[PDB]
Amino acid sequence: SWAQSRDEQNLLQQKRIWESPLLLAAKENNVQALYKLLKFEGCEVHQKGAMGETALHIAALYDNNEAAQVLMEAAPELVFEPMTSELYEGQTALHIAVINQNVNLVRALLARGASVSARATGSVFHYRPHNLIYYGEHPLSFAACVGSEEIVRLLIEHGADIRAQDSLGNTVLHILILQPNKTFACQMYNLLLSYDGGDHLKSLELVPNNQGLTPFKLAGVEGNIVMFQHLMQKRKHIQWTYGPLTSTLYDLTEIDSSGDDQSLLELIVTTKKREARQILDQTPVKELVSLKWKRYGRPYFCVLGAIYVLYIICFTMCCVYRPLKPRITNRTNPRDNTLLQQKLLQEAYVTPKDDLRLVGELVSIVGAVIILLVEIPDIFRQTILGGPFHVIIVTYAFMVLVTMVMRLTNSDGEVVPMSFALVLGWCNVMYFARGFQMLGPFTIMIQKMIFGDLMRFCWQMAVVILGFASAFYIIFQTEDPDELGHFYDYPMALFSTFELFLTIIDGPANYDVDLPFMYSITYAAFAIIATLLMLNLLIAMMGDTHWRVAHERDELWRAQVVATTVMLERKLPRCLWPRSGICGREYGLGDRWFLRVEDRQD
Ligand SMILES: C[C@@H]1NC(=O)N[C@@H]1CCCCCC(=O)O
Ligand SMILES: [Ca+2]
Repeated sequence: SWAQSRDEQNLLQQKRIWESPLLLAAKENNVQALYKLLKFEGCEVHQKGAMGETALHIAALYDNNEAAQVLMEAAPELVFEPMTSELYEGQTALHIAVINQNVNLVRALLARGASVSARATGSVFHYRPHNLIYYGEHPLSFAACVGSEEIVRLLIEHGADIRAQDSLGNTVLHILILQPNKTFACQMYNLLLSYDGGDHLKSLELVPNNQGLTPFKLAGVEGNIVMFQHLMQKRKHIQWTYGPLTSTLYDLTEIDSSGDDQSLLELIVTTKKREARQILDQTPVKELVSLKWKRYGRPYFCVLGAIYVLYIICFTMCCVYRPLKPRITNRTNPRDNTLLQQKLLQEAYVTPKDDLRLVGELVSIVGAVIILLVEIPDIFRQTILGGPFHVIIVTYAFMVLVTMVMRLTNSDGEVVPMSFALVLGWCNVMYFARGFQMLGPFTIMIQKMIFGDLMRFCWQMAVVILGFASAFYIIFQTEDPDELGHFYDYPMALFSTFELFLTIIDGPANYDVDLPFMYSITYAAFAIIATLLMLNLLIAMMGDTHWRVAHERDELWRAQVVATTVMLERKLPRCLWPRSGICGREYGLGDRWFLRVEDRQD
């Protein structure tokens, strides 16, 4: 493995230090022994250790300034020498002195003129999980991360370019946000901005990542609240202060739209980082997504919801009435348990009532491709948060097409693909349960919250039985209802599935008869979903009062509503859903869009 190798190497290095008396005296800070080695013997002062390190690199590790100065006085060319090893390719004796915050050694190394642009591309320095710290590749970046402002100043005085990026395209400002001590990195963040070019052109806070992220945008994705709040200070202007009230104005530039992915909100909803979800609760953002949902967001979800309900309830209205004929085959006693009256008329134009189902069948097709026309071109440019609605809706429209392909071929098994589209269409409309109110001046958790989680179940339950009672009816609409007639007509198919949803009915079972291939599959999935919804509901009934974890269930649901709010903003045209905030083009303050927020203090 790779972990053992460096563990072998770190142990291998200490051996060469123990062997090489120069490296040993450099580690032990033996000034008397060093003068014996370099002056009375002429030992290899260019002695490369096991990590390709010089005696000065060792003296820089263990803060031995006396021994380190002996190596520099007797050999001043060791300063420029970097370590040649693969794990440490690039690190010089300056990076070590900056890491250990040895101000006098750094002052002495800059005195002899050490390169402040020495990039350290060693394998141990890469931004990888096995590496504990990630400080970058330049000695200035090492100084900012250790919090030594005195070293930072000394490096800038020697021309340390603050605009320098590492291999991952991160400037020194990006690296500070990734450090744990965000409380202390805020102070170090301002110190580097003071050395900026002072021009509107080429601002260091505007320099993007290799993945196209500025220090602002990265702080939101990384979930660094203190850096995000700090960065917000220079992104807002206070209009006025009227007693307690303070009407501030937020820039709202790198936090909205006008980009394929140039948008912080799209990054928060798609990240695998759980910490980043706390960003959209901040005081320039929690007002934004709330206004996007309160108007234009909440109504269009119900409009598209009612359309999708009428779409699915029509597809079922055409599924309940399908071609019916007796089995017209003497094969009713061969396999006597057989009891099918299979029916595929496959060409009937009997149109007193079939023209009504003919136009309905075309609605089921033109919408399924429309579902594909709004989902298939979206997969090319996938995270559920967010709901698996998108995954379930595309397979539904895939099933309607298969049922269409199962038609025009008269395949005996057109019940199998038509059944999967029934539950996939309905179970997708329980995804429409999220809505109503997400406002929260007071994040309210009481009896209202238990009642809130119970009504989603009633919505989830009523939807599930509609998708499965219609399914169970189709399966047994063909068979003979004299034996196992739990679903002989639609009102009894619902009442049976309703009863079976609560496990009161024994469940349709008959063993002297052979039942269709679909009943065992559908009822097995029915028992799992029906118990999970009852099991999931039992947690919400208790997970609301035992602790403030109701706020944890609440805040994740808001992120689901916010993730849906960003979903309704991509495919919808521009004539609807106007842009958030107010533009800055006459009145003159643009060319950005600003959000007006006023708060009160007590
Ligand atoms: C101690 C080792 N000896 C040495 O001369 N350089 C190494 C420094 C170790 C730093 C490893 C930083 C990391 O985990 O990436
Ligand atoms: Ca029973």
